[PDB]
Amino acid sequence: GDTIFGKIIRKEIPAKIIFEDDRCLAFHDISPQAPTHFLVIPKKHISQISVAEDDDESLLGHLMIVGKKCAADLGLNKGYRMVVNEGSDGGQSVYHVHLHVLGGRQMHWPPG
Amino acid sequence: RPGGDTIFGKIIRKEIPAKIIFEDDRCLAFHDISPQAPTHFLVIPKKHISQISVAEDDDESLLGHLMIVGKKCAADLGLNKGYRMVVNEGSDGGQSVYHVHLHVLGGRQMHWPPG
Ligand SMILES: O=c1[nH]c(=O)n([C@@H]2O[C@H](COP(=O)(O)O)[C@@H](O)[C@H]2O)cc1I
Repeated sequence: GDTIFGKIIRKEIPAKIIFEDDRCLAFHDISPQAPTHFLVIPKKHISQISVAEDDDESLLGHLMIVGKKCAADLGLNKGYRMVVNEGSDGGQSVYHVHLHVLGGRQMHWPPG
Repeated sequence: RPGGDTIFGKIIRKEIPAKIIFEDDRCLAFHDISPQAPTHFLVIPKKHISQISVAEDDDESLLGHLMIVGKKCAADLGLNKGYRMVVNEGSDGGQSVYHVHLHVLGGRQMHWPPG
């Protein structure tokens, strides 16, 4: 879409890509908050989870299954945290839906 | 007792009381007993899955449904400034109940990093 994540999807700027298929992309976060911190994003430009449609359900779930598989591939056998931010209170940094996966350290509570 | 004997399995079968927000055939949303934000609820599948690391490929629609229900409930609860969704996986995630669930937190500014 019209965000930096759109540019990454279109391969116009670099990112360290972990996995790709026909409908999503996983890549390491440029500002990592844990020893392992990556994103899984849909190629479809959904700007934020609050405007996702019902028929996007399987796609959103796909982001989580891809996140699961990438986490295992990156050796996160002790677990991890998945995060989706919505809007200003959620601290959403880019208006393209993205699933964070963080691990490689103890995650704490509250989650921000 | 379909769904198992974790506290969440029991909540699904109405054996333990909870403050329910939304219910359909696939999931249940209820308020967290130890809220970490002014609004803090959980969305859980009625199907018992212990954690994300063992979810099946065909669980995709269900997992997405948790997020769609999470976002709909957030709107119904007036979280118009946004919110954060969280899944805690395993020990490093700090998981305490091994029945998959999505947290939805809002009503205050959430901070970075997310724990
Ligand atoms: O009866 C319960 N009701 C609850 O709402 N919870 C919450 O479920 C969460 C369990 O921790 P976890 O890290 O998400 O697995 C935590 O936020 C608890 O306060 C835990 C139990 I046990």
